[PDB]
Amino acid sequence: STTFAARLNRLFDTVYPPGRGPHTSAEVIAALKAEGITMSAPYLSQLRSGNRTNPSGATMAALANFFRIKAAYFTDDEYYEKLDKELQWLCTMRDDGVRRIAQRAHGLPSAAQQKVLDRIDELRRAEGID
Amino acid sequence: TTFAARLNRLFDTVYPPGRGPHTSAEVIAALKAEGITMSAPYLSQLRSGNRTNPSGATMAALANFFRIKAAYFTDDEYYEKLDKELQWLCTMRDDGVRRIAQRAHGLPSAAQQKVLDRIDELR
Repeated sequence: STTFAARLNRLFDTVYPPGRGPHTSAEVIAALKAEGITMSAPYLSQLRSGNRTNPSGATMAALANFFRIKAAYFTDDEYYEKLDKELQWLCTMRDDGVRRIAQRAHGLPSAAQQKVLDRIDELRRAEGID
Repeated sequence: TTFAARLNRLFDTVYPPGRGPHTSAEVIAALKAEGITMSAPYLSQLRSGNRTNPSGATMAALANFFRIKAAYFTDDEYYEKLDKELQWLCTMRDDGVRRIAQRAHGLPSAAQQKVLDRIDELR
């Protein structure tokens, strides 16, 4: 469904360590280099801009590997789908508002926390999200 | 407040999505692949408190696998700085935290305020 630049850009935008920001296409190049694999900055770019589509299975393994995710992220929608929800998960942890909310709501009973959820939903109706 | 405790914290807290904590064999293989060589027996002692006081060269190898700074094992401030980050990842497996969290996500800040406002209401 989604393009290969889409899936790749989703990993750059989403997977990266704590206490820091998104990896740069060049820690990548360097990270491959430190394991023999030789990949060109200009190539990695055209890949991520959608000018270079249809890479070989080896290049896709290579990147899927820097990110530590199965290459089947790139070729089966089904697992592209299983993983993307988890991907999406990442972004929400590490979102301030969210951290504050679950912070302040932990230690509320099950009735008053559910009551908290009924209110988020109110607010998602109010803003046109739902 | 040990290198064992701090190393294991990482294993437990820092792993890829839709997956589990890494395994010593992994980190091993992952070092190999970069032309770095470290003994598995060694690594295992290092998590068990059979050896302390690992060489920088080694706190290098590990901190460059976890993709964090080798300052983690050394500086008590960047430790607490960085450790706050892991404990978020934690608090966020906390069940029923995920149910709330994954919704509050789309909401504008003025809207997320209207929530924090309601949680205080519940207290």
